[PDB]
Amino acid sequence: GAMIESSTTIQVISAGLPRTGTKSLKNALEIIYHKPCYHMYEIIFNKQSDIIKWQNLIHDSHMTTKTIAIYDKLKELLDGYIATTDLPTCGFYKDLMNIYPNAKVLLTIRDKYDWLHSLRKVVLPKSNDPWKLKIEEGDKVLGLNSDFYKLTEDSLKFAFQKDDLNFDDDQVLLECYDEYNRLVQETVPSDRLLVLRLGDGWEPLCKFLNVEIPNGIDYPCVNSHHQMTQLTEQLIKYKSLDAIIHMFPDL
Ligand SMILES: Nc1ncnc2c1ncn2[C@@H]1O[C@H](COP(=O)(O)O)[C@@H](OP(=O)(O)O)[C@H]1O
Ligand SMILES: CC(C)NC[C@@H]1CCc2cc(CO)c([N+](=O)[O-])cc2N1
Repeated sequence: GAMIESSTTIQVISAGLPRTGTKSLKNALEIIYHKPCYHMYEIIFNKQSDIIKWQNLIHDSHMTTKTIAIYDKLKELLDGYIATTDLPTCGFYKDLMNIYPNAKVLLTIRDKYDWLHSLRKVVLPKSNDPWKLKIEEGDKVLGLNSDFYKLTEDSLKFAFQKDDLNFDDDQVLLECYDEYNRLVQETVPSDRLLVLRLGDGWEPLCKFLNVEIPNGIDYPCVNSHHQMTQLTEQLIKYKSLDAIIHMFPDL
């Protein structure tokens, strides 16, 4: 159809948790809107200076006048982006809805056991898993320290609305997953919500957003734990991102 001039502001709020296809969705939204989408990748590879701001925001966000100060920081962080996905943003979906009243909301979901397994390989390995040491070695190469891991934990706790959380307990996480997804579908008006199951592809997304399907471009399939294992190993081998970045065309 016709080309229209789209506003550069948050148009889509994705409430889906990490390891539910948020990076493919990030890529898909950038393909559609030709402007950046927020993601943890954005923080890691472009705005590491944002880490302390999100930490500060989450610190303050257990609390009107205080709220507008929070909302204004949210707005600042997201300036120039057309959508949000993944931690740390997904836990703020209700506030993002107030701040951007004309934004639509997405929920990415998948089989809960697949989600947990993926989360253990990439985001939250058990502390006694030898792989955790490899993840940490690789993360140092990227310039990520304990503050980054703190942001991940605090933003997970914030999304799950838990004051603390036994990260090593699979049953706890599985139940938090189910409750989170459930709560989203109860909070957001069905008029304003689309639930995307992994594998659903362009069609239901583009219909929701009133856009044509990108011509000839397949719906992204990136950020598998196998690919992330390969990246970790390469990072440890070459000791830099820029030495290997050409081998991971997604980034
Ligand atoms: N188009 C697609 N179809 C099926 N699975 C997809 C997909 N895009 C991403 N995924 C899966 O979504 C997960 C990544 O999610 P996220 O980007 O939120 O971290 C990965 O799961 P696995 O680790 O099980 O392979 C990846 O395989
Ligand atoms: C060793 C190296 C490969 N680590 C980099 C990866 C990149 C993907 C990723 C994604 C998330 C959430 O999307 C989190 N997270 O919020 O913890 C951590 C990481 N870490």
